[PDB]
Amino acid sequence: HMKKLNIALLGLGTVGSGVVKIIEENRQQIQDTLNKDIVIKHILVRDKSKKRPLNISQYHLTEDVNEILNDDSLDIIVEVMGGIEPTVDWLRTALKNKKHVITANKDLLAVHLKLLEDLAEENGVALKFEAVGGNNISKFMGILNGTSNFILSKMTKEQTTFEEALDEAKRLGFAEADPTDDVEGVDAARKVVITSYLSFNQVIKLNDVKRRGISGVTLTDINVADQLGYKIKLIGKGIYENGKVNASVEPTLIDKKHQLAAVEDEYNAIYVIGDAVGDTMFYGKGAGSLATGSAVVSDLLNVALFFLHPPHFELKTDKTEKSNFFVVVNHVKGSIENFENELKAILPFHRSLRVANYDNQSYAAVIVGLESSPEELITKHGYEVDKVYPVEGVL
Amino acid sequence: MKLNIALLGLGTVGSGVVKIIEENRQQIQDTLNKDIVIKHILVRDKSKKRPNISQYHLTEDVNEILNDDSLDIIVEVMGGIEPTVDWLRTALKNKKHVITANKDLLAVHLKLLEDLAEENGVALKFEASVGGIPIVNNISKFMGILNGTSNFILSKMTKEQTTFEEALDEAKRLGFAEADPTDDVEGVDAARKVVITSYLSFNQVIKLNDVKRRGISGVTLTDINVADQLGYKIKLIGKGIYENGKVNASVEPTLIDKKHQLAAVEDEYNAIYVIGDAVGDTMFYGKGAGSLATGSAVVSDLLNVALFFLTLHFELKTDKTEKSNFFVVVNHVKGSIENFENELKAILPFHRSLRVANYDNQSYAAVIVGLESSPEELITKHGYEVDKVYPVEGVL
Repeated sequence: HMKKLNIALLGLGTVGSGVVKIIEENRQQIQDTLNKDIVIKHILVRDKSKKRPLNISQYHLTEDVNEILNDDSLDIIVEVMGGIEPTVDWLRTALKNKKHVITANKDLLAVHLKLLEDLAEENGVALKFEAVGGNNISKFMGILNGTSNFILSKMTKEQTTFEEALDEAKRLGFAEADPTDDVEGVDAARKVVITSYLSFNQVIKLNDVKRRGISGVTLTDINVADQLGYKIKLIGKGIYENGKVNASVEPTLIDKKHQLAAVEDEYNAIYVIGDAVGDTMFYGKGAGSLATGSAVVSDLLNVALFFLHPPHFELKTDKTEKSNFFVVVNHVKGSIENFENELKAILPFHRSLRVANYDNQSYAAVIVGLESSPEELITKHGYEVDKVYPVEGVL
Repeated sequence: MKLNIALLGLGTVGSGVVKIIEENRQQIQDTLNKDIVIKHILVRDKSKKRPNISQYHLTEDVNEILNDDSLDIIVEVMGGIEPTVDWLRTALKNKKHVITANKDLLAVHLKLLEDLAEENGVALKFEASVGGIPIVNNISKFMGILNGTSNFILSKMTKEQTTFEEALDEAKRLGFAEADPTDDVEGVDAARKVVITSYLSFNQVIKLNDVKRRGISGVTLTDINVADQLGYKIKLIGKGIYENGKVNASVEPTLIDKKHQLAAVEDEYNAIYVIGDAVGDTMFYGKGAGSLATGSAVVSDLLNVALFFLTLHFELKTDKTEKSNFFVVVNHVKGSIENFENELKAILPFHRSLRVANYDNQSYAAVIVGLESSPEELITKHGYEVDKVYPVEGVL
């Protein structure tokens, strides 16, 4: 009754080692329950000479991917190697050879996901992609990078500079020694790309995500936001309006009563908005190696239960736009009332305006209900604009 | 090409299932090479109305459905325990797959139907909400705001500084509360969801009556404001803790630390906060699933059942690589708050921390961290009048 499920792993870092150990510790349960014996037949590694733990040394290690791609006995390829090139081609080859693919490749973007999903369907095989979280979504907003969020939390709670908070995040291992990918919003931008593809079924490029990191956020921004009733977060956002995805990652003031405002430290969250449903949010940490490995194995077991694409349309729904901005200006002479009155005179129509002291000869304004950034307009009226952050969660 | 189904019930959820099946019928045939035929729909009264007039066979006789041996799947969206549960038992015994979105089922019922299904080699798919409640191994504790109306009322009291009665009337006037709001206000609805959530989270069956339950009608604006100054909000929390083979489940007014993700959940929003392993805490937030969302889940479960049938683990990750807190209100206390505080320090058993607050004339409140149980009886036996005790959560 027991069929063999022959698999190969491409890569063996922390995620790959976890997959192996998870398969090992559950081998009897997978055998005695689901009438299938999982055989890890090959593991591709960069160097087969390296010194490795005893359990790993009993698997067949190779440095030649063709050995895996040409092994016609394999049912499923698990890729945990990373990279776009040549990784994506490898997976294209596997799918063309009628091999199911499960990938936890952190470097894949929507373009790559789409091309693999189609190619998989074309060849009648599964493609499962891992990136915990699974139509009518119009907007999502997320805190999608643990390190940046940890830093902003530490600045806010402990009243430290960005630089001090970054060093502390390094000391604790949240940040790497080159934390660029985190602090410049690149990681969050990649996730916005993926989330836009899953939410809207639209492919955008990484370069289409308007991106700004957190390294310019100061304690003054945080405290003035605070006084106005906001926290500062790095928000990855996608809005799907009239066939077009507008995607961004940037420092964003979030009203303190908004569910996102409470998401602190290394926690992440994705807040989802749709017609006509109420808003939803999922909250939790960024997956670790063990959690990703765990997801790979369950997907392995799901695919093995196979022996299908794609979603529902809900025009049964029938049977039943603005932006907000935080603007910091400096080298301003005269009073805060004068600054305020000038803005009241120059701004196009909007719902509300409030102004605050920011620093010596520096004021900040929160403006709700504009059609677009007033930055250029304020600049043309002789103000030095230090910066503008979007504002979310206004009621 | 035919998948013959019957619906038991046709309210908003049933109408949504129908309309979703209709608008996707072309996809489904392609996406399964089979034609879904809604062959019967059971309604309690054919002569009622308005959801519109349609093309399906409506019946008032459930035996017509249960005896139709051409059926493959029964979709139940009727509600009720009796005789709804017996109907489903009959279907399963007759080798019919069952998909149910019945809001009245408790863990006892789910368990008996799951077993009976497996026994007869057919699917049983259950849909719930507070998103479908799985949300599928390592869960030790969950805390939730599981009833919209009660949460709305507490939010209105807190934000607008009104009495419970005023907030309840406002909730009635807006339709959140019914004219008898007991199910909401006395925590019954939350308790039902604690039962279901405990069954899904721990695979343990508890009875509705095992949920220690207190509603919100005794929460006052004084409680809210004293809690606020102490650093807490007040919520109706449904909670399950799985310790040493035993589920302890409750629903009651609870002080929740303002930094806790649950403290921000306001108005009719709900949330389920899940605690586990070495993994981080997780939370799902949203209103109760709407009819359209539940209908949507029913149809995908319909399609999954159809693809299989051909039938249907917990991974084990084992591998390297609690005390209670209480808010106690005492009244008819003579002497100062410092004296009260010293008296509590003398009479409490060993504990982590104590803070005291003014509550009213000759009344003090205390937040106590690190006790094994409510100090209410103890404080009483020392001659104090305890007004009430609320648990305290999210303490760090």
